[PDB]
Amino acid sequence: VPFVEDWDLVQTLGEGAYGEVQLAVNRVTEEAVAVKIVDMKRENIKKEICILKMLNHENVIKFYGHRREGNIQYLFMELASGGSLFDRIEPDIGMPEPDAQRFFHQLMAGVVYLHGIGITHRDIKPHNLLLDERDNLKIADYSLATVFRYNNRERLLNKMCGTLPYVAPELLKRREFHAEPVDVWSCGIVLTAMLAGELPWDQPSDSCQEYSDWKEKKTYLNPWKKIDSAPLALLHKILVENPSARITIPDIKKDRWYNKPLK
Ligand SMILES: CNc1nc(Nc2cn(C(C)(C)C#N)nc2C)ncc1C(F)(F)F
Ligand SMILES: [Cl-]
Ligand SMILES: [Cl-]
Repeated sequence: VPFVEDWDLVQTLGEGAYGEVQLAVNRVTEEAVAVKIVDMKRENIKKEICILKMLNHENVIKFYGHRREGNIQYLFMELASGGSLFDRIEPDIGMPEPDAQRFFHQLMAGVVYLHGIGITHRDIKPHNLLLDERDNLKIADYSLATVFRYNNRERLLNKMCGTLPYVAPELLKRREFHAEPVDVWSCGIVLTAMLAGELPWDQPSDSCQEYSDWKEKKTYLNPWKKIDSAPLALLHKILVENPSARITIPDIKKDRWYNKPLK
């Protein structure tokens, strides 16, 4: 069992490009945390750490601190012992609408927070939405995150990143684009996944027939026919091709389904 000072690395929680995340248990105190390990031999991590140190909100993963030990960086974060939203989505089914609604509220709270400190996540998807012991959602993984507002001045993005089934269509079609509507779009694909247990398209290019079908309002197809009319009216306002016409988070919060009592 590997270790870092007082911590035993006791279980793999993920292993992408950026090394691994380990469940770390302090041998003295028995405190459990998550540790991201990056082998710097294999600028970006300077940025990630700077962003992580800004984050203070109940629906965003907390940063405890980092240790360099040669080429290895250790990033200590809050453990979400519930695991991911990904694992609460039953393929082809989704989850009960009240659970989807609660998670969507928490995801909006997290995203409003990040946007309000001028940070865009840029890869919102169920893999990056983690659950604490009380099933409170946490936005995780700030490795693609970036500043879109500084000194109250917005900067457009030009870098293409994210995950194709979650990316907004402007990110495939425009030289430059606003950060906020991209994160809103991916929230709408997450909501679709939660209510239908299915992603609607490989990517929103109109070389993609499922995306054309949606633009032509063919909601008698999957995944849309699994979704009640109320949450579907919200998805009609989120999954809008023109990012200037797309609903903003203030207006999501006035949506009928958003405010519908459910249990
Ligand atoms: C993957 N990163 C993180 N993971 C957790 N918790 C957690 C993830 N899993 C999955 C299902 C992915 C597995 N294996 N299971 C648990 C208990 N907490 C925090 C992080 C963090 F901070 F590094 F994002
Ligand atoms: Cl699947
Ligand atoms: Cl899914």
